[PDB]
Amino acid sequence: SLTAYQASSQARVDAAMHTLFTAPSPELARLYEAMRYSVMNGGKRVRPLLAYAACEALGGKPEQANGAACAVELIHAYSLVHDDLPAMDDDDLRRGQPTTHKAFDEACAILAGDGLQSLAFSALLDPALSDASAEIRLRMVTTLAQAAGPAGMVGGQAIDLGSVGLKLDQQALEYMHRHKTGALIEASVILGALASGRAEKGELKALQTYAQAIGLAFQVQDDILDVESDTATLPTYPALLGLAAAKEYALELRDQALHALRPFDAAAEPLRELARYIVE
Amino acid sequence: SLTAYQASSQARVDAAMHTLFTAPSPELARLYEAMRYSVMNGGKRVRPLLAYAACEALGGKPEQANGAACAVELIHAYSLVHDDLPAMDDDDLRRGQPTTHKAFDEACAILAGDGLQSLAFSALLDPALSDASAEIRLRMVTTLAQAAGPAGMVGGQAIDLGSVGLKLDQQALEYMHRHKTGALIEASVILGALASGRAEKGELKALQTYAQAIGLAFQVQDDILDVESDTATLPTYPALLGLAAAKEYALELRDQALHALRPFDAAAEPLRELARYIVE
Ligand SMILES: [Mg+2]
Ligand SMILES: [Mg+2]
Ligand SMILES: [Mg+2]
Ligand SMILES: [Mg+2]
Ligand SMILES: [Mg+2]
Repeated sequence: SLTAYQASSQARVDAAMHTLFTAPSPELARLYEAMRYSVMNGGKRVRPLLAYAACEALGGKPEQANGAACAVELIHAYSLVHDDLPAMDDDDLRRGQPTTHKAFDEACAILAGDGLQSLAFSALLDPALSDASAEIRLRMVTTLAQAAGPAGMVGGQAIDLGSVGLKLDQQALEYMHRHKTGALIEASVILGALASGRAEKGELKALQTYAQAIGLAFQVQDDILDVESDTATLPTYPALLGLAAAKEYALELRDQALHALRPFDAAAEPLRELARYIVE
Repeated sequence: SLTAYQASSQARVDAAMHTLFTAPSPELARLYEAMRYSVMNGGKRVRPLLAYAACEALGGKPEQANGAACAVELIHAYSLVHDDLPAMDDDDLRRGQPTTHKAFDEACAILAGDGLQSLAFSALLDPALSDASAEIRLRMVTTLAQAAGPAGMVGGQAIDLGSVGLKLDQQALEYMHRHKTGALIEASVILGALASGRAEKGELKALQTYAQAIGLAFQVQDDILDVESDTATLPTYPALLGLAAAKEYALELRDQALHALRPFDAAAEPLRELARYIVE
């Protein structure tokens, strides 16, 4: 089941990340603690799940993707630490608990995020977290840097900033989302597939399509749930499309993701289950 | 001369970095502009100079180290963008011109720094900026991530934060400096040496020793110059050692750096000139 697969994914990446967060000296203890706080918050580890699942879909042992899984989670975690800062989203809480700058301070949170990004690259190339060839590994870091950087995730965040008080159309909203969250979701599946040592051109293309579709499905579904909650109590896909059409679109995106996985056997079931889960 | 070598180093890295800073879309233009602003400020490019000089000391063509040079400058630049933020150093000016958060805003500066770090890794592995083997290149990214991250430069910044209002001894001050600036100086020489494709174990060790010595020499000399300026107008090495002893120490560090380069021929002259320059 997806519940079982999420639990195994979470346990595996959490255990793998453990070693990364021991300070080499007492002087550095607080920094490493702030990084741990930013990561070890009981997160659902969807990005590790995607990396492990992509690896297994191609016949790899999941631990082959430990470096991939750690890297994408560390990039994700750093992005949230910075996003929560007063200069950005200005959030005092995340999932009910104080954000890193509140539990520590702003300077510490800035540095914790900066350190987490560097650690993500270290994890990708750590021989204990994988065994892929130098060349496969080359591809991995190239992909992560492109996905995480100013043409990917950071670019998405900058688009989000630059769109405050603009009336975006569907194309613009999707473009933003594809950067802000799609890029790192795609990196998760591509890195895990690469980690198997068995990935062919066609399969990577298929996984890219899958990843982009679930990336958008998450965003569309989030908007639908917001409207349904507001209806219950009182630029979005429902505003642009109408709620009925937005609902149809979320199902369409799920179906696009499932269709992209047609070249894979039963070993891809966790990826199929995740796509279904998004709209359940 | 060192003037000539600095000029060539600056020109080469600036030209190499140029391509990196064109936005792939109008939506991303402001982010790329903020990154350019943070880098293209007329900086002296000491870290690129070190990378090129280390490469040439081992018989490489300097352009072999373009990826190394760009990477270390991009990491340096990102570190300053974050350091200038109100939550950190709170500086409105850098080298006489408005800092990135002042010319743009804080959110943009946070993201520009985040994007610059990702770009540093991209530059390291860009086939247009070097031609080293996948394996040499593996070593390069490993080294950069260790130097830049929470056990290196970011660690140094965290030590600096955690030392506010402490009376540090010489050992503690040096430990901080070795992290805050020494790590990236060492990465500059090691990455450039690796880029030559000709680096042997003993030569890398020698360059590490050179790098640590000039890293400290810069810090000691800075403190001496601060005291001499204060004397002229009105935890530091002069306070801990006495000014006379601090002066002797700066010369000692220069001599340690020069001694470390004894295994190299005339091709290492720019590294020797830089060591002499620090105390002139
Ligand atoms: Mg928020
Ligand atoms: Mg090979
Ligand atoms: Mg939304
Ligand atoms: Mg300052
Ligand atoms: Mg000083």
